[PDB]
Amino acid sequence: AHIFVKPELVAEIGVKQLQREIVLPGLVWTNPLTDFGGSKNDTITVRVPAITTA
Amino acid sequence: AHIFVKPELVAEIGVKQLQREIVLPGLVWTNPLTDFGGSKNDTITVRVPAITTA
Repeated sequence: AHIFVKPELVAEIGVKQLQREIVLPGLVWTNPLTDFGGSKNDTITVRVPAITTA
Repeated sequence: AHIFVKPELVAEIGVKQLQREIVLPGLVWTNPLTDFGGSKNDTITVRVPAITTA
């Protein structure tokens, strides 16, 4: 019988271990505050503007 | 009365911790001997010449 020496080939075709989709980071108000250095206790105060009545 | 939300502002004005002036290094015999590497025990011997009596 004919006998041949062949390379066991390996391919990546797009089969990935199943892990959940990432949605929440895009849906949440992300990084409106950045200058967290140069702020006491890593805390940035957020000011909520005043409301007046007529 | 009215109340406002303001930041604490940290400023540099030129107030410094007072330190003395360095004067001693320029007044002391510095480096008449240099090749401490290349001598046993990091030591260079200095030879003081002989004095004779009559």
